Amino acid sequence: SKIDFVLSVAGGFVGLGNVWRFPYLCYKNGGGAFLIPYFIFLFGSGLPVFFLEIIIGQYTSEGGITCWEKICPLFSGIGYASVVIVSLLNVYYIVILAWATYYLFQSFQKELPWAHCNHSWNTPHCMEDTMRKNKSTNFTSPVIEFWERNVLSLSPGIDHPGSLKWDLALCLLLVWLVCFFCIWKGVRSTGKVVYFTATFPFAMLLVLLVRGLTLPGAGAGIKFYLYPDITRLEDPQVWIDAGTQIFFSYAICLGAMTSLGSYNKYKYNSYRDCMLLGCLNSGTSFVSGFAIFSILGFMAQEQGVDIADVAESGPGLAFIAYPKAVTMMPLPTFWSILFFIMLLLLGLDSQFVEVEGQITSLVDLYPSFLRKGYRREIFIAFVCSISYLLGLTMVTEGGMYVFQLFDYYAASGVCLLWVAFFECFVIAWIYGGDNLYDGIEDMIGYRPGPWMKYSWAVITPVLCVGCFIFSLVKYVPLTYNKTYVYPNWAIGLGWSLALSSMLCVPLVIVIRLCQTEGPFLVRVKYLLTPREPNRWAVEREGATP
Ligand SMILES: *[C@@H]1O[C@H](CO)[C@@H](O)[C@H](O)[C@H]1NC(C)=O
Ligand SMILES: CCCCCCCCCCCC
Ligand SMILES: CCCCCCCCCCCC
Ligand SMILES: CCCCCCCCCCCC
Ligand SMILES: CCCCCCCCCC
Ligand SMILES: CCCCCCCCCC
Ligand SMILES: CCCCCCCCCC
Ligand SMILES: CCCCCCCCCC
Ligand SMILES: CCCCCCCCCC
Ligand SMILES: CCCCCCCC
Ligand SMILES: CCCCCCCC
Ligand SMILES: CCCCCCCC
Ligand SMILES: CCCCCCCC
Ligand SMILES: CCCCCCCC
Ligand SMILES: [Cl-]
Repeated sequence: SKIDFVLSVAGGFVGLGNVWRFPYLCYKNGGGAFLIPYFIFLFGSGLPVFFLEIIIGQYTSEGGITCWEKICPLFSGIGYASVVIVSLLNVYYIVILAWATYYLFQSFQKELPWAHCNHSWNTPHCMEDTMRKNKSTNFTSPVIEFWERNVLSLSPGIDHPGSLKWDLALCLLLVWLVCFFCIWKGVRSTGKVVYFTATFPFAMLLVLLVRGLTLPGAGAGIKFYLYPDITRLEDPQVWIDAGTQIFFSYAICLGAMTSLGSYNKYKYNSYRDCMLLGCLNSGTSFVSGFAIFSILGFMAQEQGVDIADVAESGPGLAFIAYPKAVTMMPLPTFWSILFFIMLLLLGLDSQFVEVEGQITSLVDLYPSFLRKGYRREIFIAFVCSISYLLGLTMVTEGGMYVFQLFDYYAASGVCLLWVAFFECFVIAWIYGGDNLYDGIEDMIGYRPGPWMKYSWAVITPVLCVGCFIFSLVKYVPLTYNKTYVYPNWAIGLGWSLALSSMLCVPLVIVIRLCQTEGPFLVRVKYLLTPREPNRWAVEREGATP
């Protein structure tokens, strides 16, 4: 039937990129103006690049870096770029789990701390959400106060880091020990039975979706979600945000999907899996958007303010709307605990894969010194310890601004488009898209349609180059919560996080050419020839030519 096929592919597609990052990227970039670039990218590059990575991993049966060595010795810096991207992503991704852990620990009390505002941390300007319109120039929602006063202690700027938050630093330490202990002991990402690890994220999202839609203001919230704003499409930032949100959700350009495709058998219809997971992954983001944007629609009409100015246009929208929804539910504390466990399990499974993914790449990159045993176990703690210390810069009071620097630059924006363009450019134009079909038709049993070939050759490079060029032409500097202007050095620092991964592709080209000996034209020709990528006798494999 069809349920067994869904069971075989599990439910690991859902992550924090769906229930945390998508809603606020949609919220920041107007309303439904985010969806047109979202779907254009999803059907032009999103699914094609995802399937390309899977099928390259399956064809070469190699990891992130060695697969590119098999496909094309030149442009092999894509693996190193992916390693840098995933390292920065692991540095800034565990902070979300730190916030989730803090919220979960704060939810273990009789009265939710964000339900009412009469506490110590609360500005006198705060007023209850119900009484803002029921009955002093501006008032603040208790939910937003708790987020920027208790959880983040927001400082005036990034240049004022302030004293470290010892409560978040421990919550950051706990999730790193969990990542360290699980990876060191070889614990699977899904604990025990996979049913609870996969059905629970959907069950909680359905409950939140049901709660959101029945709220009185949900009608105006969805009209904000769905109906687009064309004048927003003039801005080239919405295309970048929507384009790389697909890449972030699919975990492509990270080297994760190549390794995921490696475990697939040679004769395996991975084409169906990429389409099925891709639609389910992007489908969850669309459906989860209905839940959160209904809450904002309810929040905006309750406070008598616009939907576009009711919450934070930045990370933590899922920490303002969702904790607000659980306040309007029977047994609010019970649902608050479950939500932040789900929000924590989703992130932990994603973090388990990437931290182990980059470590596996790192140890295999420099063997004879990181050999399996005492040396590797120390390396497991070394990667986490350094990633913990660098992650401490986003825990200070001015740590939200540093988090937005990493989020907008380190593993999103031009750095993800740079790799996605170069993965498609090498396969479609250098290796040959028609050549890959001969490999694919031998693998999945039938030659696919012209969609995949024409998406690597044309659609993805034009989308990545076009968005890259037009982002620089109409350059608007990064801003946090649409009111804070970053200092020049912060953007220069942020551009370095992107540029650190982007420079791997040209730098390895320079290294490779100088390593090779001979005339320059002979040198470039030698490094563009694949080194027998389909070299496996375990299954029936036709020679590349
Ligand atoms: C106060 O609320 C008004 C009306 O929504 C808004 O125009 C203004 O920017 C707010 N000012 C502050 C300080 O939040
Ligand atoms: C908005 C959806 C974009 C889908 C792109 C599909 C490309 C197919 C090209 C086939 C040409 C023969
Ligand atoms: C003047 C003090 C500025 C402090 C800004 C902190 C930025 C942290 C960057 C972390 C790079 C990995
Ligand atoms: C700028 C920080 C990451 C730089 C990575 C460079 C990798 C070069 C490896 C060359 C191997 C032949
Ligand atoms: C985040 C910068 C360091 C990440 C390591 C990249 C790979 C180095 C070995 C070639
Ligand atoms: C007031 C009811 C709004 C319903 C919106 C359309 C259904 C979305 C289901 C995901
Ligand atoms: C007072 C701010 C403390 C920030 C600590 C940052 C540690 C970075 C280690 C590389
Ligand atoms: C550096 C990449 C140049 C690609 C030129 C077109 C393909 C050449 C090999 C057939
Ligand atoms: C615009 C100049 C920026 C200089 C300070 C930031 C550099 C970060 C990498 C060391
Ligand atoms: C007025 C309808 C209440 C709905 C509560 C939703 C709990 C799952
Ligand atoms: C953010 C980088 C952490 C260190 C990774 C290990 C380098 C060999
Ligand atoms: C669902 C609309 C876009 C379909 C793209 C072509 C798939 C073969
Ligand atoms: C390639 C564009 C770099 C822009 C850096 C701006 C630093 C002020
Ligand atoms: C005035 C320069 C501040 C630099 C902060 C650290 C950047 C890595
Ligand atoms: Cl998504």
